[PDB]
Amino acid sequence: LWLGLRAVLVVAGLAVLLQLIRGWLSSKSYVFNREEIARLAKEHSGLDYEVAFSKIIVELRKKHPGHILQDEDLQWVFVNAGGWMGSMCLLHASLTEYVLLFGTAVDTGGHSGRYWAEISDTILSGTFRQWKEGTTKSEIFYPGDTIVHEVGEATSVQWSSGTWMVEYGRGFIPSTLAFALADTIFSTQDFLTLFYTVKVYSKALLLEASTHLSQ
Amino acid sequence: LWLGLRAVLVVAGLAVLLQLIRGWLSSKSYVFNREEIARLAKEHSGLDYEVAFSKIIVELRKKHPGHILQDEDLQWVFVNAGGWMGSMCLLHASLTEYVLLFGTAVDTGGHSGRYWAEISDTILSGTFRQWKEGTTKSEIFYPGDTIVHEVGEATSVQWSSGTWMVEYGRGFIPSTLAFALADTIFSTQDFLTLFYTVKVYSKALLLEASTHLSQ
Amino acid sequence: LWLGLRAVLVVAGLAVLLQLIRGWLSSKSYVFNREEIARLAKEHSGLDYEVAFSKIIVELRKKHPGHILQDEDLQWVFVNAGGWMGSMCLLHASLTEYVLLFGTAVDTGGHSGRYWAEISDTILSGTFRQWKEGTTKSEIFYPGDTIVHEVGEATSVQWSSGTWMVEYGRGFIPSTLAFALADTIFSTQDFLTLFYTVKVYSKALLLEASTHLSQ
Ligand SMILES: CCCCCCCCO[C@@H]1O[C@H](CO)[C@@H](O)[C@H](O)[C@H]1O
Ligand SMILES: CCCCCCCCO[C@@H]1O[C@H](CO)[C@@H](O)[C@H](O)[C@H]1O
Ligand SMILES: CCCCCCCCO[C@@H]1O[C@H](CO)[C@@H](O)[C@H](O)[C@H]1O
Ligand SMILES: [Au+]
Ligand SMILES: [Au+]
Ligand SMILES: [Au+]
Ligand SMILES: [Au+]
Ligand SMILES: [Au+]
Ligand SMILES: [Au+]
Repeated sequence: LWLGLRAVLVVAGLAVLLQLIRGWLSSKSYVFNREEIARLAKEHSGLDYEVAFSKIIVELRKKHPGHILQDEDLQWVFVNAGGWMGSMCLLHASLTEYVLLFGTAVDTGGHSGRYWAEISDTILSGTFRQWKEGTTKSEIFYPGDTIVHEVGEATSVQWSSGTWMVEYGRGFIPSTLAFALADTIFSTQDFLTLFYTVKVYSKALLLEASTHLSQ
Repeated sequence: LWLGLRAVLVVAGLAVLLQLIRGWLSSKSYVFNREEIARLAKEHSGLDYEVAFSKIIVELRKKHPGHILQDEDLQWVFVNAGGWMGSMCLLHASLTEYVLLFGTAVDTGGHSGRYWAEISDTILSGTFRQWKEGTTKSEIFYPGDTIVHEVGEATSVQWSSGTWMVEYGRGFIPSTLAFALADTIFSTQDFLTLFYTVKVYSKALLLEASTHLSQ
Repeated sequence: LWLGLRAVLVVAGLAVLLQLIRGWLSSKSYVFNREEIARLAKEHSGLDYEVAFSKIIVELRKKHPGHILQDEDLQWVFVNAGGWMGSMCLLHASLTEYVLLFGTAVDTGGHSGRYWAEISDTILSGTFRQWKEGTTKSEIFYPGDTIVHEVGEATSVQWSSGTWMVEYGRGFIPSTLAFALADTIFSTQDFLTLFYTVKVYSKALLLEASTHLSQ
């Protein structure tokens, strides 16, 4: 049973790390809340979505200083995952929370991904078709609506050519990256997009760590 | 010539297993039939696809007792493959045959897959666009039609947001799994859906084995 | 230094090969021209795309004899890449240039791929939606238009059910293959299509090498 040392170690480490991370997540104080982002995004859920982006970033920097990236560190990064393709503008990210502006300028759709995070999306423009698991019918959501993709849930997502939304996620953020880059690794092979994603996540993490040091 | 032992061994094993499986397929008595399933689905291709599903499952359990899964073992499982995403309800499966209810509640499309099985789909609702290999034109099929994906053939499939059909496949069913789970491994990473697929296939195989023991 | 022998060798080989390939591309005469292919395709972008294909192939074989594959070596091969699925008819290909007739008979879309080649597409029929990186809006191109996918650029492409175009690429063609087969390896697993792609590329390379031997 000597070679079972590695297997027992892996099982015990997974159990211990799950216990630690889950207790942390359920006892951790959080910066943002889904209702906050939802109200902020629904206030600006209009036709013009670029002005909505600007106003939302301004409000977030006003009510949460030191937690939103500066304009210098902002860039739209492609996101290929689950068979769909969109783009993201990451405003805030940590090990447990993230806030971004997501959306697509083309018709896409695929698997939503099943990860260890709860994600709220408030549509600013476009249409969002969601197909829940185990059903045979889907629902369409319009600007102003907010869809909550809960932890462990898997749905089919679909977006029209002009869809843009504000997204807030809470959970274990690194695990979500494993999904968010899968198609980038095995389908698109856009290594520059992989670098951009890692770079923006690292910049957000460094901002969050720098704010903690001053406090 | 020890380094060449592995290559000769695998080639010989592949040839022997291919001949054995093909002789089995040419000698095996079959439970279902393509024309039978097509006729059964065509009987109700005028109804709501859920009513059609109910009546088809009832008729299958009547005409083939001991070969269709119990309602307790029935569940809709997502299916991501070839760039498309749908869902399945597996009613019967063996090493050589399978019967299921397939379809999507979103607009999808992709590669049909090229495997060692013949697959018949009878559309109950929606639209089914098929693009055969080597051509520059596609064809759309409507409720009541039956599409035959032959062995070794590869086409492009596309389905609208409300498409549902009855599907019967015959051949070497395990050979298909490599395709039916590929996107689940490298794109969606939905290992829970992979577990569900393995679970329903194992339940169908165990049902088929249990029916053989009583006879 | 022993653990670094492989790493030092790989670094030196990559540097030497990059310099060699760049000096070759800078010191190589080219067979085709981007404006030439664009003009030839736009002159016939008013006909049925099959008649356009025929006339374009005739003109290419007239103005460039010995560089376009014979009709016996021409076949439509499926192309699954970046999440989209179309088909190609390769007319000319070398290590530095390629000319083909691309398009899809289904509605598809995905990642354009980011490789080391500049690619011009002249739409003969259908519609072509392109979404550039860093932007929030896409543009639609119609028959007669020419899209230039530059080196290092990454976009989102989308095509309607009847889209067909003439495509000319120049750069390091092998670098593109890594993209053009990703979905074929990890999603569709249509290894017969992979064989067809390798076969047509090898036929084009052998034709181009045979033309050099006579000269
Ligand atoms: C995200 C793309 C949305 C496209 C909107 C198409 C107009 C409505 O489409 C309908 O939506 C229903 C539920 O979603 C589907 O079940 C129906 O099949 C479909 O006709
Ligand atoms: C390639 C498939 C083209 C389908 C055309 C659908 C009708 C056009 O649709 C419009 O096209 C614009 C251009 O990107 C988008 O910005 C808009 O969001 C979209 O509504
Ligand atoms: C699967 C959903 C299909 C949507 C129906 C679109 C209306 C018909 O669309 C037509 O069908 C033809 C055959 O497929 C295509 O070749 C044409 O390009 C397309 O215009
Ligand atoms: Au941005
Ligand atoms: Au932004
Ligand atoms: Au079911
Ligand atoms: Au069912
Ligand atoms: Au051809
Ligand atoms: Au052709």
